[PDB]
Amino acid sequence: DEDETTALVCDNGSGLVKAGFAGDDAPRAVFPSIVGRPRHQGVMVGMGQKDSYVGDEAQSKRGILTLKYPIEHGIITNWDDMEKIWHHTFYNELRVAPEEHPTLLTEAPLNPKANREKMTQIMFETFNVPAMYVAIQAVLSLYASGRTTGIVLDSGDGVTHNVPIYEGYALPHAIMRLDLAGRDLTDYLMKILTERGYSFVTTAEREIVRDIKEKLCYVALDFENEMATAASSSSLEKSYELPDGQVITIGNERFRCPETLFQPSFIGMESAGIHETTYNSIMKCDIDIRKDLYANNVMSGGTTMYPGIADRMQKEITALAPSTMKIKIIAPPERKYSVWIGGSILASLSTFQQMWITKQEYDEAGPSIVHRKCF
Amino acid sequence: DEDETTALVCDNGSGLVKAGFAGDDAPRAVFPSIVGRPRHQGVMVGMGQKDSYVGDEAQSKRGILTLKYPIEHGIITNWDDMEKIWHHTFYNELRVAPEEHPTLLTEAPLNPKANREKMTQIMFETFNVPAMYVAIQAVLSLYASGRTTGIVLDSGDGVTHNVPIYEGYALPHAIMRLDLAGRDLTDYLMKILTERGYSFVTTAEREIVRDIKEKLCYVALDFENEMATAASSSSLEKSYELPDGQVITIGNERFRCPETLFQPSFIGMESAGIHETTYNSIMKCDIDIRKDLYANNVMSGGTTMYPGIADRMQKEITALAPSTMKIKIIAPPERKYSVWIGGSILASLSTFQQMWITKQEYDEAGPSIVHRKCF
Amino acid sequence: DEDETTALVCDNGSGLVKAGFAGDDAPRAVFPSIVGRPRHQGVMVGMGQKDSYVGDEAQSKRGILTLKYPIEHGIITNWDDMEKIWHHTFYNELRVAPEEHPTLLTEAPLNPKANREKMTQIMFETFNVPAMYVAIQAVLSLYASGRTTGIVLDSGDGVTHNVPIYEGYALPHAIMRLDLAGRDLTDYLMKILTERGYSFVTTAEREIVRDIKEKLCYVALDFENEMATAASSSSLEKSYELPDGQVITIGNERFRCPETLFQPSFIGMESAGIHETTYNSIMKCDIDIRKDLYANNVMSGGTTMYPGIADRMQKEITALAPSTMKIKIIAPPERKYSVWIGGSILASLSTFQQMWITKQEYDEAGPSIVHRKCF
Ligand SMILES: Nc1ncnc2c1ncn2[C@@H]1O[C@H](COP(=O)(O)OP(=O)(O)O)[C@@H](O)[C@H]1O
Ligand SMILES: Nc1ncnc2c1ncn2[C@@H]1O[C@H](COP(=O)(O)OP(=O)(O)O)[C@@H](O)[C@H]1O
Ligand SMILES: Nc1ncnc2c1ncn2[C@@H]1O[C@H](COP(=O)(O)OP(=O)(O)O)[C@@H](O)[C@H]1O
Ligand SMILES: [Ca+2]
Ligand SMILES: [Ca+2]
Ligand SMILES: [Ca+2]
Repeated sequence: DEDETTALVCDNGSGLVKAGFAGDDAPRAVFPSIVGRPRHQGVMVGMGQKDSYVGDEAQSKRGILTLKYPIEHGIITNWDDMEKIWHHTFYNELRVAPEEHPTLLTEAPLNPKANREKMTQIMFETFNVPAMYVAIQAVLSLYASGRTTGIVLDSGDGVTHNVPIYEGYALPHAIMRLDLAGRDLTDYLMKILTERGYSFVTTAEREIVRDIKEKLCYVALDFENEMATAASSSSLEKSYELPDGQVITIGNERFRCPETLFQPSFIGMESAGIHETTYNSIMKCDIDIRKDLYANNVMSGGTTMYPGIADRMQKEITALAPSTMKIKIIAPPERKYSVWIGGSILASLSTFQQMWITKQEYDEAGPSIVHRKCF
Repeated sequence: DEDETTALVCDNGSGLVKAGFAGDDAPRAVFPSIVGRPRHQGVMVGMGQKDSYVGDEAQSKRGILTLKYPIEHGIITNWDDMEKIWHHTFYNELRVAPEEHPTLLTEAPLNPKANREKMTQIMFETFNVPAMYVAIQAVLSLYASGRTTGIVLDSGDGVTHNVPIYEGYALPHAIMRLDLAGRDLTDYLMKILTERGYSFVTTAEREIVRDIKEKLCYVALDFENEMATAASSSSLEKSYELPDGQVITIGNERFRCPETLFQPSFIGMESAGIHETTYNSIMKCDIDIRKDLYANNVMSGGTTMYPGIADRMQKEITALAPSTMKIKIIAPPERKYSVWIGGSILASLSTFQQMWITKQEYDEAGPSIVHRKCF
Repeated sequence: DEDETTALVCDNGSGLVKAGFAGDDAPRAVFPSIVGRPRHQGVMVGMGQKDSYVGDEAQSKRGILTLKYPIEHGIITNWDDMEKIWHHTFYNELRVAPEEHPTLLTEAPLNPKANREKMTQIMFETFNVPAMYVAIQAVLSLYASGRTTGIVLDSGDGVTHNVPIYEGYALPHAIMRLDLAGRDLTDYLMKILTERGYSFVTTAEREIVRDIKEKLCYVALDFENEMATAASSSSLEKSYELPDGQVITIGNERFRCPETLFQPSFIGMESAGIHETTYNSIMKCDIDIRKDLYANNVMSGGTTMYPGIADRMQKEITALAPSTMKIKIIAPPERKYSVWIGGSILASLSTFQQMWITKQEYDEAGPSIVHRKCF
């Protein structure tokens, strides 16, 4: 752009599309990745602007809408709403043409084989797009922290991934992938809320469950001890008067939903927490590579934001690991935009030009350019 | 007697007071759950009978009273109502004391936690009943249908709940509690009858709504087919009469009220159907578990008592039935009384007694011991 | 038993306990060597029979169960479920008392020093058992095929062992032992399945991965050539509609998991296939002993069952071996019960009574009887 080549850097996901230009710090154009349709039909003369209320416009005027949620855990329910989702990004906020610039996205790691080629086709075959890459989340983060080796657990909304990384990259014997992440701890709140009285069952009230959660829940440090502390009215109970009008006293539900990360006994599955799936990934490596993965455990995404979390793992993760060390969680101050900032560097560094899919390469290769260049 | 002490059995959520002994066949009190409170008073030299009335005189001598639903969405509204009813119906209608004979109550499946406690309080603290169970409705219909494996969809007037029992019970992921039942059809009927003739507002016509709801309304053959036929008011429309002097013809809105159980299309807000909640129970179980669940779909409760249901669950559940196993319903003939028959059977057993709550499994133990005998 | 002494013969393993009496052809009492516990909790009144659902009863009613898997690669995860495993075998199927007869197991070769004693103690110190041996797998097979010399590669479920045998027995310089066997092929399938979409992550679905795999996967004859043949829909793709409901089109995964035996590039190790570890064992011998090992390569276990396998090695194993010969794989028609049939002969031949551990010999020697008689 202007004197230089430049580009756009993007982290999508299940929850938030976070768009920017390139060489930026952190995001500029950010919206939730959903389309919303009029559910509350009667008729119209005056109408609240839209056909498809999108992202930001959508999450704002919730109460006419069935929010059609797309990328639930990396898998998109049906693709059709997505092309409208990205029709926001470029031309509405950024005012660029995707037909001009390079586009960095993220691989939401272990998104299926065909979704690589389906996404590149939206861009190269439908919307032109001059070059693109889609960078595999958790490892970007590492470098922006100033780490080489470590075990990175990176989870925003959709999927939970423990990634052992070193001076060289990881491979699909060791690394793991669970459902039970940041949006599951959003949705999981309502399965519990029943025992006080409330279930925000339906679609606008669903988005309120996300919203209530993120602002004032916390993680239990040791749940079992804090369960008697549920008799202490002051630490727990606090008043969410909904600005529409209903008071959710979120009491125990504040930490009982966040515990589910470490405790899957609660939902009903044999997953161990992210503490134990961290051992699971670190053990199935070579024998020598380990020492330094223990020296720095990188913790990132919209999952690792909640109050009381790094501390937790600093107890937990000693119990059934190797013993001989300085074990140390490295969560950055803002640790959620891990993906984004680590990607920003790659998009700015003109040394990245060894790697990416350029316009013509797609037509030369066919749709299986993406697994001709990458994997 | 024999195995048990011999309790009273009461299914009495939002809809009807069904009460009798353990050992009785069909229940002996059978009238609505309605709490009568006099509004049309004026002055009196002598007034007709009670303070709080139950469905005895409140269905007979309607329009002087307010005909209050004591329970809405499975949850008990206030403590004039059921506090009186669960001594009254045993004292007056049956003629034994609950101080003498123990009490089996219905739990409208998954009320709040302290409602287990408070329904126990009515027995233990208020009257001093020597033992009781506030028991989860679908579990009664289950053992009336005699088995281990069954996906039990029990729809009362109060709530609907989908319980997948296998060769072992449901873990806390598999189940579904559903805010769509016969009470929603009560509020729905007074909503819809407007466009045909009859706008309904108060508690008096809320009883007349029940009267139309349970016998002239039904679920259609298919919605689309009976709707396409619905220019034919001669074929479709027939009268109920308000038993007093007012003719009520309904025909299209025969089905377009309980058809809400299959399609949420009618409502306003998206309370999901018996169809979707069958899937959200059957699918949310283990991966090797559905074969004999699909072969044993138990359809029960007050609100499933129609035609358009055992037949239609053989039809519509085929949409997400994969190529191997097929749908096979278990609908009892009287499936409103399957709850009651199951209660009579269960309250005749020592296994159910030891599972329930004794009067001194409370004071000394700590009252949420109720919520820790059952759930 | 009856007129004679007789005994029970018994291959165990990682996957299947295969029990019989003695002088039998092949097995009688056969079950998978696992204990299952109720993971799907809820409550009970009706219950699906068991505390510990075991082996056969376990693998049948999967969906309530956490299957607690014991002997993963010869090493048992914790022993406690094992004594219930063998409390099937004798009394439940066979009817016999282990307190009466001789017992012939297998050494799962290179099962650790103490596991020899620990196993004999379960039987001699806990369960009496009048005589026992535990025969070292791969060499039993040889004789039942009517071979003396050959290189035997036996692997069933747990471990992979290349065993050079001659007119006299092998020793621990030459013989080798890998992990990467029949059950690792089983489990490996899910760490690939992700590309298409599926990952049967959890415990009942884990057992389904074993089950799917064995019935319709195949081995690639030369994988690299067959990778273009992945475009041919008919040879590959085939419909596993799960009898619970979910279609696994196992396409490429059919052969890409079986290739891992020859190709460890695909998990992520250095291990050359069982082709090359065959050279590895055959080279580190004396100089003369070789000629005849090449004349008959014996190939056995639950590993060597899969369609296209002996043929494979008949290409492969010429490339980096000695050149001057009639090289020849001898896989028997049924080649999996190698261990069992070769053991059956030894149990029947009363000339075996120069070798075993008899009841009293244990108490005379202490727990180290097993290394006082054997190794
Ligand atoms: N201030 C905040 N504190 C905690 N969580 C937050 C905050 N703001 C947003 N979130 C959470 O971040 C999540 C969205 O993560 P997302 O960035 O979409 O991850 P991804 O892009 O990788 O899918 C949601 O669960 C949301 O509630
Ligand atoms: N033949 C029938 N078909 C459908 N509904 C019926 C029929 N007979 C009675 N009902 C209705 O069944 C409901 C009673 O169910 P009930 O078990 O009392 O509710 P709850 O489960 O809340 O206790 C009422 O709405 C009643 O009018
Ligand atoms: N018909 C079959 N064809 C192929 N493999 C089979 C068949 N039946 C069972 N298996 C496989 O045999 C293996 C079990 O081997 P096992 O007999 O337990 O060896 P071991 O006793 O020495 O541990 C499993 O991988 C299972 O899938
Ligand atoms: Ca992201
Ligand atoms: Ca009821
Ligand atoms: Ca074996």
